[PDB]
Amino acid sequence: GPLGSDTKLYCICKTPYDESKFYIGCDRCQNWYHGRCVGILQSEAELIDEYVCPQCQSTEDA
Repeated sequence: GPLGSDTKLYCICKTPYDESKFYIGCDRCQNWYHGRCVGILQSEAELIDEYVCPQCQSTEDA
C-alpha cells in the first residue's frame, strides 16, 4: 500500500491544461500538451485523430 503521489500538469512543457490552449492526447500516454508544448502543428490539433504523445513513444517500444 504505497503512500502514493499527487498528480502533475499535462503539457510536458511544465504547464497545466488550458482550455485556451488546445491539446493532443497521448494515444497511449493518456496525456494532453499544448500543440507547441511538444513542438507540433496547430492544425495537428484539428486534422488529428491518431496523434500520440512524445512521452508515450518512450513507452511504446524500446
